[PDB]
Amino acid sequence: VSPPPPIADEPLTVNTGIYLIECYSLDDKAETFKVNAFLSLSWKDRRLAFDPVRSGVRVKTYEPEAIWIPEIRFVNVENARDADVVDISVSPDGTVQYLERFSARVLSPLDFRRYPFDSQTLHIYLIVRSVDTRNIVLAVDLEKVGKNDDVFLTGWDIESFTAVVKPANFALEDRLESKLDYQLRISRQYFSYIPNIILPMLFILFISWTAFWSTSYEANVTLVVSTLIAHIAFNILVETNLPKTPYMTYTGAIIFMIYLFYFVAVIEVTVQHYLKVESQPARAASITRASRIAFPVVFLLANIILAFLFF
Amino acid sequence: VSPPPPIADEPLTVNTGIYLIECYSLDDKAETFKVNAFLSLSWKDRRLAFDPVRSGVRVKTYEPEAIWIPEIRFVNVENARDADVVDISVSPDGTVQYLERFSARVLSPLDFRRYPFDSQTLHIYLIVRSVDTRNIVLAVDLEKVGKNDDVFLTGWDIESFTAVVKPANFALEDRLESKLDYQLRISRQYFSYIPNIILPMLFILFISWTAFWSTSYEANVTLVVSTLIAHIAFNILVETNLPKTPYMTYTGAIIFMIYLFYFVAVIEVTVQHYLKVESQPARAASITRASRIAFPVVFLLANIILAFLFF
Amino acid sequence: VSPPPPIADEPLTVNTGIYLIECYSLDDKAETFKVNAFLSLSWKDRRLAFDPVRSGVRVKTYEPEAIWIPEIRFVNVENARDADVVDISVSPDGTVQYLERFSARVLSPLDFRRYPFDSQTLHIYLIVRSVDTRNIVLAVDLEKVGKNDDVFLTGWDIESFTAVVKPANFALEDRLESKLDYQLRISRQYFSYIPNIILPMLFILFISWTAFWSTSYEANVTLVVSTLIAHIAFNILVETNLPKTPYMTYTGAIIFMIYLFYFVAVIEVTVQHYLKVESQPARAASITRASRIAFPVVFLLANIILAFLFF
Amino acid sequence: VSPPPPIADEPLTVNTGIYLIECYSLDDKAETFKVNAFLSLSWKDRRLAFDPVRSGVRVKTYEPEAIWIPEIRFVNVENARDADVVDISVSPDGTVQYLERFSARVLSPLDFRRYPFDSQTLHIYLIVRSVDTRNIVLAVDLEKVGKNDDVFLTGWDIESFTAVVKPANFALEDRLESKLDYQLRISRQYFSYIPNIILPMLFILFISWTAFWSTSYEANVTLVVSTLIAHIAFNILVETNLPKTPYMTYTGAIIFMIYLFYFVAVIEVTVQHYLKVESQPARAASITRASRIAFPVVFLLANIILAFLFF
Amino acid sequence: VSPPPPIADEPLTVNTGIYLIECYSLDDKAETFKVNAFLSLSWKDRRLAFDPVRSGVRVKTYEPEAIWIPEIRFVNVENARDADVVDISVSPDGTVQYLERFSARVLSPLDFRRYPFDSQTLHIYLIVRSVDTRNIVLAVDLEKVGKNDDVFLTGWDIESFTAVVKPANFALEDRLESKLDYQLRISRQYFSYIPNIILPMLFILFISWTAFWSTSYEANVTLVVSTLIAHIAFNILVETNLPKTPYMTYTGAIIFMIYLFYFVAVIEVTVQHYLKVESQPARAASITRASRIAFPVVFLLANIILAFLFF
Ligand SMILES: [Cl-]
Ligand SMILES: [Cl-]
Ligand SMILES: [Cl-]
Ligand SMILES: [Cl-]
Ligand SMILES: [Cl-]
Ligand SMILES: [Cl-]
Ligand SMILES: [Cl-]
Ligand code: NA
Ligand code: NA
Ligand code: NA
Ligand code: NA
Ligand code: NA
Ligand code: NA
Repeated sequence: VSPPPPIADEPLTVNTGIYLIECYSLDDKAETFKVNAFLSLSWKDRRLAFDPVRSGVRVKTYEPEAIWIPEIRFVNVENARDADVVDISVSPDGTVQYLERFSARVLSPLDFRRYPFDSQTLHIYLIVRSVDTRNIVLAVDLEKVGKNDDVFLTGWDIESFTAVVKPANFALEDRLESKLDYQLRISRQYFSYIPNIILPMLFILFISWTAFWSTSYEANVTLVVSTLIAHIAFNILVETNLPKTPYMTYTGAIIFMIYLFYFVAVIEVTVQHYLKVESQPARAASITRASRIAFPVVFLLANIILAFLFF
Repeated sequence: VSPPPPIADEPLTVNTGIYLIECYSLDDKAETFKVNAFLSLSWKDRRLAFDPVRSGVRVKTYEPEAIWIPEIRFVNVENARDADVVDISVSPDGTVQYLERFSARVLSPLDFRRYPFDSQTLHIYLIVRSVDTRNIVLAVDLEKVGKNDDVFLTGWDIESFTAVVKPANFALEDRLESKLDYQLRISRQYFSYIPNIILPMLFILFISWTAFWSTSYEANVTLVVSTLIAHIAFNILVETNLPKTPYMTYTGAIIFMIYLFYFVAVIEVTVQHYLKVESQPARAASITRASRIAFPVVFLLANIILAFLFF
Repeated sequence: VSPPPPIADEPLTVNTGIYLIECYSLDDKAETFKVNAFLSLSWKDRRLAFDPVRSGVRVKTYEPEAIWIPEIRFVNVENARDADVVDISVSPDGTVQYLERFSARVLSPLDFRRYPFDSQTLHIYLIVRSVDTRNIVLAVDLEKVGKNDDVFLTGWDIESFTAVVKPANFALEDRLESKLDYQLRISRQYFSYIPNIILPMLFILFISWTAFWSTSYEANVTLVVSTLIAHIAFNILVETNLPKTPYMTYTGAIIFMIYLFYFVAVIEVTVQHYLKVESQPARAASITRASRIAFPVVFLLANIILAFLFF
Repeated sequence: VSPPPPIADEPLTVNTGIYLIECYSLDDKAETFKVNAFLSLSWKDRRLAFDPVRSGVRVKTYEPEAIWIPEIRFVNVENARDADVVDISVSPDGTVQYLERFSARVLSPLDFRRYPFDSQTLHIYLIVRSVDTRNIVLAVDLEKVGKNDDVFLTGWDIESFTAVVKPANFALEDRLESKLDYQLRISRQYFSYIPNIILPMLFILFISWTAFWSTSYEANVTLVVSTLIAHIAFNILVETNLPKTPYMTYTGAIIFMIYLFYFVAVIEVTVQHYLKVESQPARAASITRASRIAFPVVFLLANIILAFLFF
Repeated sequence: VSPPPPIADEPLTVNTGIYLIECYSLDDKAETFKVNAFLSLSWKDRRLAFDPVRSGVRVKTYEPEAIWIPEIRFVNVENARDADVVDISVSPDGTVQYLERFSARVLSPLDFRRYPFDSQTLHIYLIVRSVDTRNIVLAVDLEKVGKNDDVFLTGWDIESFTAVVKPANFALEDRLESKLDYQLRISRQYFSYIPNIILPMLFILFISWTAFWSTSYEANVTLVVSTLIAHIAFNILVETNLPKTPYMTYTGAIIFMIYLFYFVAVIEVTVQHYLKVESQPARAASITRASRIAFPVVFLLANIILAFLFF
């Protein structure tokens, strides 16, 4: 088999469409997601023209091996897609209607800067390489682009699934390549992070601040050190759900900042004890009373600054 | 091969059945379950009809490649099913009896609102796409729907395996699609959650309340802070067995509420110490004595409210 | 190809045998084990009979596709077995000797009631479905049932590998099915549980009982609470190696009971301190002295009761 | 195709060789290792003999399907090897030279008695089953046994890769079987265990012994209990890297013994406090001073005894 | 098919090129990385030469089976590459242009000495084995070596992708082997290690040094022991992201050194308490005041020494 011949000198247009059936396993650490979808392809092959009068049938059904099929691949996939041909329908003029159902693990970079209040644009890049006899170009059939109503991505809200209609045509290894960008817009369901991570982290921090209403050094050391250890546990828990980033994430910034609050609280607790042993409790009382206001105030202002810089 | 031709204009009815052999790996985080079952298919192909008295044979056995077989797929599967054809039998009138044994990983959303006292309806969606020559519709042969007595799903009780007899017929990408809903009703075996999570979580909370019978601030801080850390460990353990939900689960609600009880207990312990240092122990005694009743009473009432809102 | 015709009306007997080469990956949580074995099949096919004199051969070798072979399947497997045909030999009377080497992941329920001092009976269910032409029945060739001397299952002792000679013949989807039960009896190597879990768990519990020889409330709170946290860690460790069961396991029962001992120890420590503060130490001394005997005695008797109920 | 006929009655000798290209993933828990190697096979087939003078060709190249090839398998593999034929060459006398590149996951038991200062002998068992026409025997071509210079097994030192030249010939299921033992000798790189596990474990134990220079019961309880919890963490960490063994490992023996030292240290701390409360500090001082010498001395002697019993 | 015959006695030159499409999953523990790339091959086959005038074409497109193709393999891969042929083109003089898209898991040793401020040279080794008929040698077509601009390796910066132009020609089992070294230079994005591991580890260590401004032994024991436990948690966390090395890593050296600082801090805290109990506090004050300077000074100098030895 060889590609369809050009009537003039034009490239062969392969109309494409992706219909999402299932979306699952969005792995934040791996920056991957699994997809199960329909891939529709359409091109004119005049060598397959037929008379419905002679053949009896109005539409011809072919096996993939019997006819020429464009070598369509995905750019951003771990391994080649697991594909099963559903139908190959050829109409009298030679217009081929190809339909396959596929499953693939897609590589798509994620921006964690606003985590867990982040939104992402997942990409599925469709590609075709031009052959010697003729250049192959990709197009989007908007009528064949969509998603099933039941498509759910655990821990995410699906906003839209659209395609950039204009392909990216470029030279690669002395041949033309036609690339299409299918975009799946999603927003993270931040809900569960509030009762599971955010609020427990705030509770332990506020518990450490009870040391500002205590003169007992040994109880203060227990309050600040124990809650710090619990904060380390939450820091470790958060970083297990995330990849290592060359930038600070919103959660990472708050988590890091809270360490400074624990560190200054230890200094205050140390300074307070030192002065009381030195028979200067009036002075220790001034520092402790100021800390009761300073710690929640500086914490509120620093969080307003952080929220502003990130959102 | 081509589909059987219609006698009038009727769609081709493909009778279906699923017989469960094995049910395993219900993954709560992934919202998947693995299945090993028999898939039975039945349709009329008049081009295959034969005389019973002339032929001598009452049934004719065909290889899948020798005859036309409807392209039956599962909607909610990770990858295409691993299938092996068991038998193909044709009766004199041309009624085809198809049987295959398959294995598949099924995507089925789970409602965790009542966890670990939750019940689920797992779905297996059967689908057929119509051809240009004729429309293909699915039907349920109730005699061929069932499950093996030995079918066990670890940590779950299997209630029923039924099929919604009426298919969901709809247009998808300019062709008819016939969808059947096979439902596997299950209820969670909550047993183990009681001695492993619920009771140990209650024991540590009740241990924190012993601080209401102690005047020792240093020991009280140790009691409330250490038990809170153990509660954080149980919160982390519970969330590792569950996916992130855009709603509160029953267990999640209790776990979150218990943090408030630890927080108020720290306030009480702080207030008690502060008053004793201020030479007001008669007062600290009134707050401590009230706390001995208030804490278990508010805990009981809040749990009755939560159980009512969730069940 | 079609099944061998009956001389009278008798069912076709397929003699079976399983020879274990490798046993590995017994997953307690998944209730699975992997197997690598020889599967031997034997049946009479008169159509393949030959005379040794005119043929010059005492035996005839065939390719699987050249002759009829019974569709033998495993009931309790995750996916269909990975099989490679080793040999197909035909004797003059048409007696076929089939041999394949296979690998499979087997689903077999485990009884954890006596864990880690439990014994299991793993099952490998062989099955054949009858055809319209004739009924196919399975039999056991005891001479072809066995295991390699080097067969080792990590963390387990292999007792026996036998087959229930009488098949379970029953109707499934209007066709008769012949099922054989191959049983692999194993006993858990409990050894490592003693120095790694049992003894460390007993040491921390006995350490909490040193509080009965101390009047220091602050030190007592530290002793009981810290060891309880270590007991929670062991409870979590044990439950990670086990699936969730709708019954109590022997280890689970001891682990749960130990929480009650920690809870009563906290009450004793609280009662002791309360009385001392109330200027009643003579009385606290009576409760503490009684606890020194009561705690180890009640622990010994409760363990005798538990061991009796479980073994 | 059929096997080469014997000139007299001799068995067919299949000369073998394994050349290791890659060694990776030595899984201690699973007792497996992955291998990527060349498998070389050589045997005489007189039916393939040719004249080198008239043919003008010294060697003939065949495709696997064109000639008879012995069914060579591995005994100790999870699944059948993933093999690709590299070359088949036939000399004028009919000597066939077969070469394939394969990858396999090998099951090989490990002796953990001396862990992490252990050495292992990994096995790769080559096997051939005799055919009815003739007996097949295996041999080692030492000229075709070896390993690539770059072969590295992470966390291990590769000593040698040799083959036991004499095959193990035995009857299995009424046929002869010829088995070869390829041995890969390795020694564990214990280096990292010293700064990561051994020394931190010794530091915390020596920190618990500072309680022998303290009269403060509350601080002593904190010293011994906190370090014991850290020892439990190291015990858990060590057991996660190891399978469960029906014997004591060297590390396991030390870890278990250290618990006894923590237990006796708690007794000493309890006895010391009890005597001081009883107004007997002169006596408590004698026990504490003796403990300062006894604890490190008994620890040193017990470790010498353990090292002697294990090495 | 047979290899192209030599015009004189020259070896067959196979020009190669690798164009990286995707780089993902750099596993530090496994010392592997996954790659998705184009593999280009070019060689002269005179038997395929044609006249452009006579044929009416300037290029000839073949199927892989129709012509001779060199058996090109990767040395350092887990399993054989997953490859799909994209195009095969023949010029009039018999110059073959082969293009395939492949995916492979590559084994490449990593030097962790400078972790997490390390740089690596990942290798992809291309190999060809000579045939009895002729010697095959590999070459690099620099015009066909490169990478896509979007190629990202999570947690790493990609510096360059170059090839060592001269192959490593050597004998392996009496046949010439031609090996090419494709090098992917990467540098670790150390950023996240600073707020997640380095700084929290420094904060807890500096918190342990507050004990040098405290005379309270019980609070000092709590300060040093609790922070040491948190340091053990960070040591465990770091070692889970790394394989076991027969050398010290930069992070491993700092982590190990910090244990010595905790150990000496416990000695100081013990010595201080012992002297105060012995009625020698003036002396304890001299040791404590010296420790306030000695600990941060020795820590700074030891870190300068370590940074110098490692970088
Ligand atoms: Cl693809
Ligand atoms: Cl399917
Ligand atoms: Cl099977
Ligand atoms: Cl094999
Ligand atoms: Cl390869
Ligand atoms: Cl050489
Ligand atoms: Cl050569
Ligand atoms: Na084609
Ligand atoms: Na068909
Ligand atoms: Na304390
Ligand atoms: Na057959
Ligand atoms: Na062959
Ligand atoms: Na070829």
